Amino acid sequence: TVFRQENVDDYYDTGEELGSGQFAVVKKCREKSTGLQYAAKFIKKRRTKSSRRGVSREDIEREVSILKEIQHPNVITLHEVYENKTDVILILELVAGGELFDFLAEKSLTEEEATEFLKQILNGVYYLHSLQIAHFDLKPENIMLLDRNVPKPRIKIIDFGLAHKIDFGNEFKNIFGTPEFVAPEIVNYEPLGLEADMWSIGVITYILLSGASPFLGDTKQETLANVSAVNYEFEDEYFSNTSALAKDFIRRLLVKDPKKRMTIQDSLQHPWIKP
Ligand SMILES: O=c1c(O)c(-c2ccc(O)cc2O)oc2cc(O)cc(O)c12
Repeated sequence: TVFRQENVDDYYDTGEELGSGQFAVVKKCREKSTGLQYAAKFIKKRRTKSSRRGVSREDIEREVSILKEIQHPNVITLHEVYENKTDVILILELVAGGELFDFLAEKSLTEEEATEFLKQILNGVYYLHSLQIAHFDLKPENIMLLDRNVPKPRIKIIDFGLAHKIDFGNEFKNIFGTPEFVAPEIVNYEPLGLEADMWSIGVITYILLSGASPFLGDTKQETLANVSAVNYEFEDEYFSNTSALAKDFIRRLLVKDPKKRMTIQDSLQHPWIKP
């Protein structure tokens, strides 16, 4: 599939930088014809077949195809796609309140503040999983707030660079995100399904409540070793005044066997979550 090959600067003015990754930069922009504002992601294309600098077109097309499916308040939307010889440029929905990650660093949350975020994340993931879409890169850096200066911030899930459709209950591709948040099946190179995101959600919830990362070791390999061995515990110093029901929620997500792990529908019916 090809995209719009006009010069993006003919239609948009860029401004402040919003995000920056391995082969991509995200820039605030304004569409000339409407005055409406967006976030433009410039993804570097592969220049040769066997290269490792830039993103394969197969991966770019998978990501664009998944993004075009999305219309939900808790998930980022895609407006347009441009390309040239060097880049594919995604015109994405603008979210101006920064990462949940940096929001958390400004402060630990109460359980209520924790669940106001979590409920939105869960609703977003419920939408995604209903479309059989596995995100595979859920973490606080990939959760963006619309406005961080409100009591109950609204969030959107971003970064579908590792996302895959799961038409057969499981996928077996080259998939590997951030060690602190990846499920054991990812660490062990097993077939992956929607269950992996649920594990990530348990890690996120642990972090929201405690301000601590449950599997983090002194190095990437140690973290992965801890993940596979399910080497985590609720430290009394962090959780002594956290409800046992919140611990139950997390404990039912941080399960090694994906088949025994809570599904997104289960997580929504959990007493800690359910009204
Ligand atoms: O950092 C962003 C981002 O990675 C992404 C992003 C979204 C989808 C995707 O598939 C890949 C991305 O990097 O979107 C953003 C949108 C914004 O309004 C602001 C942002 O900082 C980002």
